[PDB]
Order: sequence, then structure tokens, then C-alpha cells
Amino acid sequence: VHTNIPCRGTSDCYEPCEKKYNCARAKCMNRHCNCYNNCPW
Repeated sequence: VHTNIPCRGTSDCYEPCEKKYNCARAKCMNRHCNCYNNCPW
């Protein structure tokens, strides 16, 4: 994962999770990012 990245939708806020944690698959919940870092990579 739950991050506090300010976004509006998963397919937009999950870019920082890819670029940062390199996992993506994030969810823009609570006007914020919410990924799980479950992508092996």
C-alpha cells in the first residue's frame, strides 16, 4: 504494497510501482497507489 502515491486510477498510478519497485500490478485505491509486488521479475 500500500503506497501513498497520489493517483486517480490503477492503470496510471501503477507506473511508479513498475518504475520504482519494478513490479507494477498496482491499484489506485484511496486516491493513492496500492500494489502487491507479487510479480516475480
